Amino acid sequence: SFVEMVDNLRGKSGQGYYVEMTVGSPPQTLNILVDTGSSNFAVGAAPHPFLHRYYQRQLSSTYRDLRKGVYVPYTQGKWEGELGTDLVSIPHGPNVTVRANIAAITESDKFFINGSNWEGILGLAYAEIARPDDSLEPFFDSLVKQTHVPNLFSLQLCGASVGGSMIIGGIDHSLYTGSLWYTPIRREWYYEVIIVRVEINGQDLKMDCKEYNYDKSIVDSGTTNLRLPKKVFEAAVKSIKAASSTEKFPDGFWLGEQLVCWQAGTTPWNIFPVISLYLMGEVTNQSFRITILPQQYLRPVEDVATSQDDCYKFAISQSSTGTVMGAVIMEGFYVVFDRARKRIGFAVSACHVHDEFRTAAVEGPFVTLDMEDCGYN
Ligand SMILES: CCCCNC(=O)[C@H](C)C[C@H](O)[C@@H]1C[C@H](C)CCCCCCCC(=O)N[C@@H](C)C(=O)N1
Repeated sequence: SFVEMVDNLRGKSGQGYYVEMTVGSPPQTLNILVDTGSSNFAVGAAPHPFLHRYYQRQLSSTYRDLRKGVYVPYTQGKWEGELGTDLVSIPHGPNVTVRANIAAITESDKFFINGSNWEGILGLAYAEIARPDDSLEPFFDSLVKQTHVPNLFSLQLCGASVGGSMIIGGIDHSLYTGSLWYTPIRREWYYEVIIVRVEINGQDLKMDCKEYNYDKSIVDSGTTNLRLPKKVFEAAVKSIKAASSTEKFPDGFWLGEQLVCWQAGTTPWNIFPVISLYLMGEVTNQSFRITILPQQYLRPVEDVATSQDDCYKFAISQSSTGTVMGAVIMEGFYVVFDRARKRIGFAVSACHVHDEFRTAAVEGPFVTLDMEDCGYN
């Protein structure tokens, strides 16, 4: 019955993917951003200039107050609100209703996005990073505990105004090609993984692999960019600059501050390298790789002035809290969050954006010694 969940995600480029949900009795319809980088379910519950609608607790006969405040800070944006519970369902999801924790957002800062079309957030990671503490059961944990929905979900994020699929409770084999390759979930808090090697156009970065996971490496559908630790970010930019040196860039480009343009249909894709991220595999000394095309990390932006050119922003940015494999990474793949088996699977997506001479790929097996030493402690 997973066909009913195909294409249940929508969004605007760079503003997150959202799924339709209902909260309360009678059901109140809201668009909810799907965020594997957090663990709180929260909805706008008060007027806001960027919200077209919001959760009205007074209108729901099943709302229960928890008499507890909550605050959640993200990499960018934060909100505070009032905790409670209510009945929740997903129209284009499993035919079930659960009572879940809901944070009613009463104040926020740089969280809601003007014209994004979403009014709340669905944190899909584990209780350990839920606020105020890990006793606030996350939505998916409630879903699994109260229903027969199996303990896994998959995300197919399709780039260029954006769409995709969140298959709740399973894997839809019509959505990917080739084989699924699995990497262990290192610890159940974020969806934390271990990167064991990085190559750019086939050349190893030759860094200590701990640098790739310095702090941690996570998979986050709610982050646009590929975010890399300082040292790794500098090495990658140096390599990408060198490969594309024949062209001129405002250099504010490499910081994401300025966009670059080219005459329509003349973008020199060939001069931007592919990036291969090798992930720890399921068996001893085995890994696999996922390869990213420049069409993934050069995010297209509509030039509001002379719509005569193809303009792009550099979607690789520096981090101080570890690697984040955001939408730039996920959009090329079908990603399985196999919570039951503590693993994350990657396969080439059926909605992969590919050029004419290169192809995004998930390839294995590879042999990699001492993968355990790549995790940071
Ligand atoms: C409290 C512990 C959990 C905290 N988790 C996080 O902060 C994760 C890593 C980031 C979240 O996914 C947050 C989620 C944000 C609020 C909402 C999504 C907005 C759409 C895309 C916005 C552009 C973007 O790329 N935002 C990143 C920087 C971001 O902060 N992402």
